[PDB]
Amino acid sequence: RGSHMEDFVRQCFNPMIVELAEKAMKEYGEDPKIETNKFAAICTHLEVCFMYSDGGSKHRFEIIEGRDRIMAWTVVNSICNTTGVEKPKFLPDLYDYKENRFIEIGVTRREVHIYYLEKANKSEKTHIHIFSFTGEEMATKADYTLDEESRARIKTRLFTIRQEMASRSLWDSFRQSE
Ligand SMILES: O=C1CCCN1CC[C@H](C[C@@H](C[C@@H](CCN1CCCC1=O)N1CCCC1=O)N1CCCC1=O)N1C=CCC1=O
Ligand SMILES: O=C(NCCS(=O)(=O)c1ccccc1)c1nc([C@@H]2CCCN2C(=O)c2c(Cl)cncc2Cl)[nH]c(=O)c1O
Ligand SMILES: [Mn+2]
Ligand SMILES: [Mn+2]
Repeated sequence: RGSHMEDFVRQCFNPMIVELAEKAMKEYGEDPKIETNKFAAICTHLEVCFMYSDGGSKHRFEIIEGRDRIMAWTVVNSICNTTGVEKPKFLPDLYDYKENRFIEIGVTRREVHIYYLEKANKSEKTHIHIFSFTGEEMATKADYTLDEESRARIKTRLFTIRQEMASRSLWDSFRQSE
């Protein structure tokens, strides 16, 4: 059963993002051919995590998202046992070597405030940064980490994904899926 959303994902995101999203869904026991909206969301989150890590200086961020669970956790302990930060309960997405904190990246299609709150309850010390498909963002203590231009490019890319879906009439199904 092959959907339009699946072919759009593979044409919209680069093959390394796609393959990484596929590996993650197989690990949760989910199928990219069926839960195709979640497939698209995971790719999007992945690309945002990678654009974010590219926004700073050369080796400012450690990328924790996109690894297998065991290795991601191994890099968390090394960071913790080197910096003195406490171990998060849940796997974060990045580590900021400059500000010395873990970052949880969020990408939501609903209002930014609602999603921020839910993500907080699911780690007090981990910094949180949410991006919307409409162009909004909210970060912990109003500290947005990156400069304006790096965040702006992420928001542009998110709004382009939104248009590409709507042009194909997959947006509304994608928006009401979350
Ligand atoms: O430069 C570009 C333009 C678009 C594609 N691309 C590759 C560079 C990175 C991905 C990552 C990929 C990679 C880094 C290289 N490694 C190390 C482990 C195995 C592997 O693939 N991963 C995968 C998950 C953990 C991690 O860091 N990056 C960031 C560093 C260079 C690179 O390829 N990136 C940044 C923009 C989107 C994107 O994919
Ligand atoms: O890393 C993550 N999960 C594994 C580590 S965790 O400790 O289980 C973990 C669990 C929740 C939050 C953070 C870490 C992670 N998960 C989510 C959501 C909720 C859980 C399932 N889920 C997804 O399948 C998903 C989605 Cl909806 C969008 N984009 C990527 C992914 Cl994976 N949202 C993220 O923002 C994210 O970073
Ligand atoms: Mn993650
Ligand atoms: Mn995340």
